[PDB]
Amino acid sequence: SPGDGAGASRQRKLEALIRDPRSPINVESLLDGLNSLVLDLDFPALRKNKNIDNFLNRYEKIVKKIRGLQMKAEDYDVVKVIGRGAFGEVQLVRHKASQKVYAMKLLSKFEMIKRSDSAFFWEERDIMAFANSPWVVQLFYAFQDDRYLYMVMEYMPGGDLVNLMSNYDVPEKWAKFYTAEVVLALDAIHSMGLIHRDVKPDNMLLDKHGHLKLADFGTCMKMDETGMVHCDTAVGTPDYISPEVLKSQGGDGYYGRECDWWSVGVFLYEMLVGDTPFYADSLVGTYSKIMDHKNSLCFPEDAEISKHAKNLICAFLTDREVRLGRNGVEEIRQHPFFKNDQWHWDNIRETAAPVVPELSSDIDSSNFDDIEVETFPIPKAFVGNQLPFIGFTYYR
Ligand SMILES: Cc1[nH]ncc1-c1cc2nc(CN3CCCC3)[nH]c(=O)c2s1
Repeated sequence: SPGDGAGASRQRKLEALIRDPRSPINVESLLDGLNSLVLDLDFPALRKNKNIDNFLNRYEKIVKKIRGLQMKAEDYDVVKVIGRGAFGEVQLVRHKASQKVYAMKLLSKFEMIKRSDSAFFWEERDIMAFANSPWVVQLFYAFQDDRYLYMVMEYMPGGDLVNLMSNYDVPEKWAKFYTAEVVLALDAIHSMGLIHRDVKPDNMLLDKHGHLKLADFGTCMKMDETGMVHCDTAVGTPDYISPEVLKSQGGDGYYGRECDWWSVGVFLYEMLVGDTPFYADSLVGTYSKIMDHKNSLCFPEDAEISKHAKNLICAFLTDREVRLGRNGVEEIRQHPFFKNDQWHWDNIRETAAPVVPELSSDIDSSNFDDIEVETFPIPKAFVGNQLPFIGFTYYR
């Protein structure tokens, strides 16, 4: 009992689209689509529409069954909360079936909608899923329920560079290492056509062996064909943010990847001096000092810093037009600050890190400080609060 052939040449084009993992219409995305449509229609008021009631009668049963079968939060044991953003918490979890340990980031759907900002998490997902770089925290799974986005990542038990800097006086030998690793990480992000915009020590995590990976790509943007972005997109606390990005908040200015090299300058200063170069008691105080960097930047005479370290910091902390890294990473790598006997640029990540964490087990979270509501209103009309999250689901 065979079919008469037609729509075979479409079935091949479609199976190709569906099987591409970086395609908007893979199978997980089409399932997200049906799940989201049911969540946004199943309210008592909307169901007085016959079209909606008929559709939900036909699909609500099979959609609850599917939700049972696909990856969910209940599949993980929460060992401990190791971070709490405004977005949601980061949890040290163990997958029940495999007994493997991960970090799981929760993003509140309600918080992203309520504060008009529900598109930043796409680049985070895509960088961590597809970077395939030793310098980028790896995404294994992304899934969602009606309340949360979940991202399951490799656990980084070394903690962040904030925690390191507050536990050690960092000598130049160490500062060389971490600065070099940050420069290679950012070069990897830039090579994928992205600028970070808010590089800080909180975004720099250490792995089991004490080597650096970038996490938190919430602020990342694709460069256009010219290597620039022309936007006014909002950033948070200004301590590590470049003048050109701070100015762009006032309305569309232009910046490129050299804004990330500014941040390396601030980082290197903080490591060697013990405070950020434009620290003030208020946000507006820090903003003011950053815009006035030509005057406001000065090293304490009591900090005592090599000629080469001071030269590199000052080469980063200038206007974008003349900033070190404007002409590519090559001129950064050949800066004399990075001359050393311990590592080369080609092999740094397989040399001994300055701080190798002492871990007792696979759930040791001693390099993280301790840590111990909210909904969508029931709509009267279709508003599609689940529509922005169609295509988030991803399985390695
Ligand atoms: C993948 C991983 N393994 N072990 C820990 C982590 C992460 C920790 C974390 N923490 C934050 C919080 N933000 C940092 C800058 C402002 C708040 N954000 C993230 O994406 C991750 S990933």
